Amino acid sequence: SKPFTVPILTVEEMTNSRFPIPLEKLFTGPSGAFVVQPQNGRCTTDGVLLGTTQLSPVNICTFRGDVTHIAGSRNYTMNLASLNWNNYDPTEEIPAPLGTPDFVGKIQGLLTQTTKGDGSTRGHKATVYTGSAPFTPKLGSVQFSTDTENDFETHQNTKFTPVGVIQDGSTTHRNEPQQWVLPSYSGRNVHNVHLAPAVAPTFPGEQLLFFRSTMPGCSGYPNMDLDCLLPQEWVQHFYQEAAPAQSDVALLRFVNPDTGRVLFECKLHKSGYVTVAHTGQHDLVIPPNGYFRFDSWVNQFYTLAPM
Amino acid sequence: SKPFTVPILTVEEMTNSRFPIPLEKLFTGPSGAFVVQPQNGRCTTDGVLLGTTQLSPVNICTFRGDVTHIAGSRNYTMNLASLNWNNYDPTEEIPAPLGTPDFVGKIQGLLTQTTKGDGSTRGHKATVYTGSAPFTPKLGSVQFSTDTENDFETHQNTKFTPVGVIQDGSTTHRNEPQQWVLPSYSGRNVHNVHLAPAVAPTFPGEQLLFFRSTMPGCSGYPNMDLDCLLPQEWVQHFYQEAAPAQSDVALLRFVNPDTGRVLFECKLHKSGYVTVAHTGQHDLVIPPNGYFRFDSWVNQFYTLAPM
Ligand SMILES: CC(=O)N[C@H]1[C@@H](O[C@H]2[C@@H](O)[C@@H](CO)O[C@H](O)[C@@H]2O[C@@H]2O[C@@H](C)[C@@H](O)[C@@H](O)[C@@H]2O)O[C@H](CO)[C@H](O)[C@@H]1O
Ligand SMILES: CC(=O)N[C@H]1[C@@H](O[C@H]2[C@@H](O)[C@@H](CO)O[C@H](O)[C@@H]2O[C@@H]2O[C@@H](C)[C@@H](O)[C@@H](O)[C@@H]2O)O[C@H](CO)[C@H](O)[C@@H]1O
Repeated sequence: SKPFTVPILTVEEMTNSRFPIPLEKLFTGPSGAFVVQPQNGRCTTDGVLLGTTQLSPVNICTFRGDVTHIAGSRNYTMNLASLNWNNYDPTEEIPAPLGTPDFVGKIQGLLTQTTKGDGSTRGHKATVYTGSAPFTPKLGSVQFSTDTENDFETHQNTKFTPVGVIQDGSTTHRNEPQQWVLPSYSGRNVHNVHLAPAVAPTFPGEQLLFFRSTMPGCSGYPNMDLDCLLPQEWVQHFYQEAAPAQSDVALLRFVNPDTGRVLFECKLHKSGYVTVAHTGQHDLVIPPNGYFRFDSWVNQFYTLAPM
Repeated sequence: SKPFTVPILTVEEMTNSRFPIPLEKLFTGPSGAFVVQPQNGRCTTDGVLLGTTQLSPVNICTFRGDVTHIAGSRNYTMNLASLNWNNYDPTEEIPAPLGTPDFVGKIQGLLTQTTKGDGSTRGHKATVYTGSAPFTPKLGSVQFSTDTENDFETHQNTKFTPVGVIQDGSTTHRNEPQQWVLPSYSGRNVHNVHLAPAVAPTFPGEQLLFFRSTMPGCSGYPNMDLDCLLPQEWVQHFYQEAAPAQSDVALLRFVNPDTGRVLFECKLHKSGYVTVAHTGQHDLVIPPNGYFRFDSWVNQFYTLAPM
């Protein structure tokens, strides 16, 4: 079998696979109070994309299409198009368009538009509430709240570029976004389909290891923590390499090339997530040049040295 | 020598190295009316980053620091920090902080901020004019025009996330941005330093081959074309692989795995740019699964089959 590898990029050189921001740190914690089932940043070690995962680090939480104004408001409905501006196909066997947000929250950014005829352009602050009834990306429609009642034109290509998240400051602080709560991609009382599975540690004394970023906050008191299971660069790497998994777990060592010593070891499960031997919440302290290295194929219940 | 390779990702699976948006197409044209000296997306084939190039696809045209309000306006001065929020060091031998915009234009996005004490947040539309006298990123300072006169706090971490570009619609359409005009990183009448060199075809009948995207337009009639010399994924790949160049030019073939036939060939110069045998402006038509493949090391003046 073709030898398996992970990139040698450091954590801070890599990108969150769930929102277009750099990775900041590694974090581990118990995950019993939630279901860890993100749909972006999902890929097997042999390169099979899962859920709503696609390859672009900058086509995550974006939308494209044309918009229609909702009378008596600053709200616009976007009829979704594909990345190359073609009609959206709701019958593809995916949960929602690839790159669709995979958490319930209020994502703020800019809605921009070009008029084809003369190249005139416009841009307005906009928010999408992924927990709202009109959030139906699998059906081909989402709604944005904006700062205009009349500037956007119909039947002109329109893009949403995400920036960060908001919260209602008159309610309990940090109560949203909820990063581990999937939206209902087809709206209220319709089940999600074609999902990447939930993940959890399976061996005693282990926890998931998360690749963590802090989303920009744009209003209120949001929970800005965002954990992904794989860096976007790992998704791109496995997709290209397509090296076969020789067991259920790739043992990785995290090495400091400065001192030449292994800092810790972890399990990269072939379905695309990482666990470590630790109990409790912990922000890992790592050197800037630290990187992960594949060392060997082991079994699911291999006993790791404590992190 | 370690074998040289380029990624097998397709054009549409890759990212512009000069602005955080996907690649759309390949473009070639004559470049005599301009100096092609971009500072982002610059890397040798053996993995040496040049100019202001860094590794993150989502740390391009971003800024971070703290802000001070300019009385009697909606303008804020940002005192720049590093990616990990440390003091900026102007003595590093680079043209400007890595990821600094490398063109003269008006870049619009959102300026966001978190108050450390309570986690309160705020976000406002903001524009940076990279041709303006206060655009002095190499000195550690840039100015933003915003939509607020009082909401941003002092001595709190503040981020700018870029979205697109604007133009003054009362002046000649598409006269800005000017993608091939470098800002003056230390301001008026101070020479830029430590630049990646300008590039140009050197063999008769050749033109640069550009990796092209369309920036979102946020107001007016901007020129939204943006050409990079290398995809960001190629920068990341060469940085990791560090395969030695065995001649001045890596001959690449662009292959359609569908039909099994080579579509065209091109030269990847070891200093990190591509040329093709063509005269005239041309949007290349390529199949979605088309990709580049390294075939052999050749000399600078190797004669390519016409594109
Ligand atoms: C759209 C607008 O006019 N924004 C103002 C407004 O912003 C408020 C407002 O949107 C309320 C709505 O419930 O939500 C927040 O209170 C928001 O303020 C934002 O969040 C608070 C916690 C602070 O961090 C604040 O600085 C931030 O802007 O009023 C505020 C001033 O209170 C600003 O004037 C916005 O521009
Ligand atoms: C900030 C604001 O109030 N924006 C309005 C305004 O926007 C104008 C204005 O900013 C002028 C300043 O010289 O620049 C443009 O004209 C801009 O309009 C934008 O560009 C034109 C070419 C159109 O594409 C327009 O749709 C776009 O918004 O007025 C416009 C209406 O003319 C909107 O009301 C903005 O919200």
